[PDB]
Amino acid sequence: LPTAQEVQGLMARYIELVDVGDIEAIVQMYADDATVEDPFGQPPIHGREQIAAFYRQGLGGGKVRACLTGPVRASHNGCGAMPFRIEMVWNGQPCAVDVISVMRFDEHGRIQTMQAYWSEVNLSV
Repeated sequence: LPTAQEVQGLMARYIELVDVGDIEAIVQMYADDATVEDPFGQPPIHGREQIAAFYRQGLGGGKVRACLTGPVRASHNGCGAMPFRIEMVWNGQPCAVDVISVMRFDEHGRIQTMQAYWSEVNLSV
């Protein structure tokens, strides 16, 4: 498993990749048995193609930005949690969403699960 420090590095890297819209690099961070729940509360999606499709739909326009808004919290069992903000578009207007992502990494350093906590209470203009 990634150490606590390695989890911090991986999760920060994920945000960097989201910020530049590197779909294949994001997908390559995930395990082949990975799931994504985003927003948490919705059914998980499964596997690399579904995850690729999800990021294409979210980031495809190219004008999404993302940045950490606090330190990555990391455990000793390959998990971590991070606060960040996504900047995007709502029908021609700049909007932002505050998110916390919780990730578990597997013994090969790939993301096994991602859960993104947010709802409309975290969306702003």
